[PDB]
Amino acid sequence: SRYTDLGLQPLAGEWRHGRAGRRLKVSNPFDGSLLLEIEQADRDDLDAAYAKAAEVQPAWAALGPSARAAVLYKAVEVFDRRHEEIVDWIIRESGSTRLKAEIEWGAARAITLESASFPARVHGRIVESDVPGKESRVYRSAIGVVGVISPWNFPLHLTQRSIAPALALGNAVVVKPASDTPVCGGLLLARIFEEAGLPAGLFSVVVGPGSEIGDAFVEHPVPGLVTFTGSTPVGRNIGRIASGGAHLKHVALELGGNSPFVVLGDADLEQAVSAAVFGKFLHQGQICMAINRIIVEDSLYDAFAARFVERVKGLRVGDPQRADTAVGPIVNARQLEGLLEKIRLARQEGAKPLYEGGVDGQLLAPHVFGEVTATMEIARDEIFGPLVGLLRARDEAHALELANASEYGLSSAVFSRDLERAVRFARQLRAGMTHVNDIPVNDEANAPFGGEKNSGLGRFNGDWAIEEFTTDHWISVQHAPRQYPF
Amino acid sequence: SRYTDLGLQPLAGEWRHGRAGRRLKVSNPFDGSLLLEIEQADRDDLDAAYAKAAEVQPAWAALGPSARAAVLYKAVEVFDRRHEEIVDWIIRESGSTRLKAEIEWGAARAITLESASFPARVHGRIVESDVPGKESRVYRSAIGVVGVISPWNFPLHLTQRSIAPALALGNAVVVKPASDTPVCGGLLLARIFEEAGLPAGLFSVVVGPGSEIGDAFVEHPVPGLVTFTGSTPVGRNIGRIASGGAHLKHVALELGGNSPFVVLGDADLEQAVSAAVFGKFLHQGQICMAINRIIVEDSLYDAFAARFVERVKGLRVGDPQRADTAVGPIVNARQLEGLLEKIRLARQEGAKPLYEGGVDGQLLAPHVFGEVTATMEIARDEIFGPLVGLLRARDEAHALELANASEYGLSSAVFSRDLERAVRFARQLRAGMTHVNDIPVNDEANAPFGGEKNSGLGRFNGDWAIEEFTTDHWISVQHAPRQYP
Ligand SMILES: NC(=O)c1ccc[n+]([C@@H]2O[C@H](COP(=O)([O-])OP(=O)(O)OC[C@H]3O[C@@H](n4cnc5c(N)ncnc54)[C@H](OP(=O)(O)O)[C@@H]3O)[C@@H](O)[C@H]2O)c1
Ligand SMILES: NC(=O)c1ccc[n+]([C@@H]2O[C@H](COP(=O)([O-])OP(=O)(O)OC[C@H]3O[C@@H](n4cnc5c(N)ncnc54)[C@H](OP(=O)(O)O)[C@@H]3O)[C@@H](O)[C@H]2O)c1
Repeated sequence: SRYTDLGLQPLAGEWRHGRAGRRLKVSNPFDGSLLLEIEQADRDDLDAAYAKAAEVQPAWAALGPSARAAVLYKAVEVFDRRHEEIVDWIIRESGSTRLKAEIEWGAARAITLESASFPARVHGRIVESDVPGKESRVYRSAIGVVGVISPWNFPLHLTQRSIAPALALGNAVVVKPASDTPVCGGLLLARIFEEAGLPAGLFSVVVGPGSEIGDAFVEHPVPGLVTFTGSTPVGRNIGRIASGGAHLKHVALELGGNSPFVVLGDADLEQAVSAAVFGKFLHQGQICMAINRIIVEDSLYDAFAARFVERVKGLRVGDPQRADTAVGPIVNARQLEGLLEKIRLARQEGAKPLYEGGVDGQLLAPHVFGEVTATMEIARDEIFGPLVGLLRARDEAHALELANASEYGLSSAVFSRDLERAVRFARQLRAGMTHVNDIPVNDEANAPFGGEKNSGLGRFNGDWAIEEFTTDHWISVQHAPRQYPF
Repeated sequence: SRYTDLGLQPLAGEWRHGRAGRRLKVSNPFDGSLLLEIEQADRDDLDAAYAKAAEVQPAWAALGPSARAAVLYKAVEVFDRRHEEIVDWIIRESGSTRLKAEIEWGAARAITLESASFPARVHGRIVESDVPGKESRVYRSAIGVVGVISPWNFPLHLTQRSIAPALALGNAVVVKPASDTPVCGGLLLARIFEEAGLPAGLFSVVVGPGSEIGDAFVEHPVPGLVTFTGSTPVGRNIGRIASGGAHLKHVALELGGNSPFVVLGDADLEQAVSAAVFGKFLHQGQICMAINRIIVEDSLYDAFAARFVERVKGLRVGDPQRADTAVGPIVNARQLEGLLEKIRLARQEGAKPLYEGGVDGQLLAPHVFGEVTATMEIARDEIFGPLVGLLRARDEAHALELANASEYGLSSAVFSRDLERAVRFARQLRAGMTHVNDIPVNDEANAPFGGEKNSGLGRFNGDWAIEEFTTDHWISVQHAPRQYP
């Protein structure tokens, strides 16, 4: 029995329509078929969602660790039971290929399972003090209410990466998902957590335009933390509100980044090309960790830029429901326009085209470019699409200066048969994550996930998640009269 | 022999005059006498300090932990050798009581000593991976260049609390001190670290008007991290630039907090009143931790008030250089004017005046108001002064609502003889730190230090300092080829 009545949004403990009087139509990117229609959430709905989350969170925190962990374990069972249902929703709503939808399902399933162990793992500290009679204590407790903003690209995994740890550690959450993917934005995650036995009021979804309710979501005096994943222009506005607005709160910001792919002269050129193809065209380039630009040492550029285009030509563009589809449709119209503008600017700027696939409706084929410079737009800005530019490098020093020439280092990759040469290069990269002899699209559950420069505030996953979604309360207890100088 | 030529600032590896063309006069708040004159730094000076710091930092980080720790240990020796000179500087520049200046010297010494252990403690992680043939490495490294903005109230301690951990962990630091206290704002510390053997260009001090160069200081692309301790309006502007600016960097914020001091009915009255007097009137009230609200259960309220007022009358407002003096001059006239307005506003609000002390030049005697309510400005806003309001609570539950009814919660105190009830109450407090049967003003090098709500972003000291001033880099190495679908 598949979930029905998806349009109703969990709001302050009950499933009801929003009161904005405005409707959001959720459509399939591939064919345009309407999937459902949602009565959008109000500013009063948001205040109610937060207030109820505050009211029922202490009861959730007061539950013992096994009780909260049981909900997370039960959530894993549902993930298995509704596996095709979950994957099919990812495909139809976000326009993900079937094979990406399976990868996203497994990533979200893994962080849920990983989060289940967190109630047993978190602990406080007992500290020795010089003051006679003074005992110093630190309690580790849940923040309270976590507001979570979710992007369209990987809407399920990226929402679940915040709320699954946050809920396990005794927080309550309010999710504001992307308007293009409100269902895989935690509307379904809310349904899954309800099935898992999550008490009502701890998980609320507010569906509305981030340009209209977003400021109120981050400004709100209730949430102690706001996590975000998306664009740098919006992440900047979110940070400026949360760190400069009326009510201050922490922020975890994962801005998009500009993953460089560095192929040094002594690289295994087959491995490099295969990694470059998969690490670019998984999800049609719509990944924050997708490689943005490929930088090959000159003594190997032509070999790479030739085997690269060979294999790019062999990627099947088409219907995402098929397991053999590599490239599916682009998520919406404006995003497709922005990538066609980028292709036109790459010609305007002199980049030699090596392959122009077509554009068939919402299906945009790969568009490879070579002889690219660091100042070209296709190299400097983040492309959430099947666009790639190839950059020629002389010395490895030039590979390193080219790779660091981006303002946001999130992830990166460097290829060389000499592992020590590759690690020293990777230590020189101003990015939070580098993968040697592998793709930059990686996210293991015990591994720190976050950015540096203009793409990152904070770290997720594992012990980094336990620290992110809790707070430390220093409590000193004086067991004897302290003598004061006046 | 004592430090001379203290107006020269360390910019880009050289001690030189600022290029701004405006001269800054540093004057004793108590008498108005001039300590020294500084040629202020312009934006070109700021660019040079950041650029040199980024240039010399990798060689500093490349050095072993013992070498960097050795500089921290030698700096502790300078702290002991120049102890009286440091305390004298704090008294004259900042208007501090000698007793507070000794406290600040001790706290700054401890942070410097504690940081010396940090280079040995930093470590990376090796993590198991499901992907076959893949080894996952997490490298902990220095951030790079750290920008530090220091307030005037505890300039030497609050600068060193960021400076000493960052330097020990391999970072380079650029410090913008409060214009009222540039010498104890890091000019003194830069001399101390130079004497300790810190290489040139690793530590720069930029002295300029906050309205003139402050935005450029936070805006700059070089610093990986910016730390601020000070007022909430300025912290909001710093947070708005760093989180929202063209170049994005982490910010650690310490913003002034209305700190609740709660006296429950069973509390030992002598201890509470003594803690309230010392907690409030240490350094004339100009502490982030200092009490802003005293909340007492109604049963004990009237008894607490009389003891507090009677004790406050005892405190001597006087020349800060004397050991016996408890209340000293307000740091500057602009600070004094606002406190006088807050006093007058509190009468307009309808608070009963329990004690009204004189104002004589910069010295402002204690002012105590009673029957305060939460909506009043004296309770609502933090006051960096010898001003306190007393609030009446019907029961323990009402006291909890009063204590938590604050936009910002840095520190708190709860007094009750029953420790379980006090700790239970303490957990409910919306603060980073709570002290049970003790003053709210407490800083411990091992203990975490920071604020909640509109009072703080980030934590300081101990393992928190190690996390704050280092960045983790996840590097995964493929030893066997991995298949791609
Ligand atoms: N993971 C990543 O790094 C990542 C992810 C997605 C996109 N991007 C980049 O961003 C671009 C796409 O931009 P976009 O138009 O889709 O927006 P976006 O920044 O991708 O939006 C992400 C989320 O933020 C919301 N949002 C938008 N304005 C907001 C505001 N003022 N306050 C709060 N939330 C707000 C959106 O909700 P509404 O839809 O209701 O506004 C959405 O749920 C692409 O160029 C791509 O490269 C990066
Ligand atoms: N300052 C505090 O620690 C504090 C704490 C609690 C309450 N208050 C309240 O706030 C008032 C006093 O505040 P204040 O203005 O004297 O202290 P402040 O300016 O907040 O001092 C903090 C530091 O920030 C600098 N600064 C100012 N504008 C800046 C900017 N745009 N960017 C970067 N740095 C900037 C200041 O340098 P300059 O000195 O060169 O301007 C100073 O070194 C009083 O009403 C008091 O009750 C203050």
